[PDB]
Amino acid sequence: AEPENFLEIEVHNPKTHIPNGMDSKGMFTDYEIICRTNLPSFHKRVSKVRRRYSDFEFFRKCLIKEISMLNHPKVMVPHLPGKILLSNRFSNEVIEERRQGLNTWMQSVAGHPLLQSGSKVLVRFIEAEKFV
Repeated sequence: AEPENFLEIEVHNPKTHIPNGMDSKGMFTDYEIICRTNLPSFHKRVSKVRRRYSDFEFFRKCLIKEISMLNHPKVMVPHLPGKILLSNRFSNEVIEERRQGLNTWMQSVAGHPLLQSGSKVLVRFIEAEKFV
């Protein structure tokens, strides 16, 4: 075991799911989050999950609420990038911009010492097959 705590995380592998049937789920895109860590708050070393941009939005709301409960009225969570949309949500432009933005955002959030030690939502967002 590594003597020091560590958390590696990346958001990549964006995928737009094309419907094949007239009754299949509506077209949508999600991103893969890959994380490796030895933090005591986590339950396994490697986690690989997929998340829609809306999952990140829900996560931010949940995280901000948990932080206030953890009594950290000064900790601030950055804006989620790529919220505004003036281009087709399924264009490579938008998806790549979201991928890059989400990657940077996730490393910033998951990299915060206080969230690493006391945030339960952070762990669930990274580990659960389905966030909800």
